[PDB]
Amino acid sequence: TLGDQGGQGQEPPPEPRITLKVGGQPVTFLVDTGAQHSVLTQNPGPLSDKSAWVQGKRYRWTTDRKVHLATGKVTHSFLHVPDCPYPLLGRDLLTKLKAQIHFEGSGAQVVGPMGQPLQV
Amino acid sequence: TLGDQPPPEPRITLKVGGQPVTFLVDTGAQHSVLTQNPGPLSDKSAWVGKRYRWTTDRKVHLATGKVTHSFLHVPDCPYPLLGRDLLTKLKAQIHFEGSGAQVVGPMGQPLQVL
Ligand SMILES: [K+]
Repeated sequence: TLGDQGGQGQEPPPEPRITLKVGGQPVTFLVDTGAQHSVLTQNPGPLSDKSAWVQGKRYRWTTDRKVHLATGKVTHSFLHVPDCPYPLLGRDLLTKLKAQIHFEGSGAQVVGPMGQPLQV
Repeated sequence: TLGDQPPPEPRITLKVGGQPVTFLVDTGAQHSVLTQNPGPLSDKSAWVGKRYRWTTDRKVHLATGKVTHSFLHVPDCPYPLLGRDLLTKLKAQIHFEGSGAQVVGPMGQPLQVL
């Protein structure tokens, strides 16, 4: 379960972005193909004892979290990186979801492998 | 034109200014970046915690046609980045499979020619 995910309007991710429910709370992520691992920036719930080097310093992985998508749920663990401006959905989750990112001129859409809305 | 020229997936290799450049396709980047011998630089620049110069315009060769684009010259970046500016110009789509990804045009065709 996550704690407070509020205050994102102070540093909103740019598009492509997607809001998902993670551990019971809505989180708006930048969908970031440049990130190997997905990241929560605040109140991430309990942390495992495992950590990763982020190039740079070391941060802990969360335990498994439920990730609510428009039409299904997945389990995923995130790095807790407070020194990041916003939550990132990185390649680990993109590959797991077989997500597609579509650019439009007017911004970007993030959909599932069948074009389904992912965003809650 | 570029002078003498590894990113993780999603990677794409494009001819830019006459030279092949392998880019990370980076939705986290506002601006596209060249890191090495980027050819003539403009007098315009962007803050990124640092200020870097834009290149003058460069022909970018895609399977979908050619486009003109200026890149930020950022040597202190580990690899060239194809950022949201170009992805939007191209109406590109990035499709993930389990172990990788494909970068494709507005109608499903691969963008890379090489
Ligand atoms: K939020």
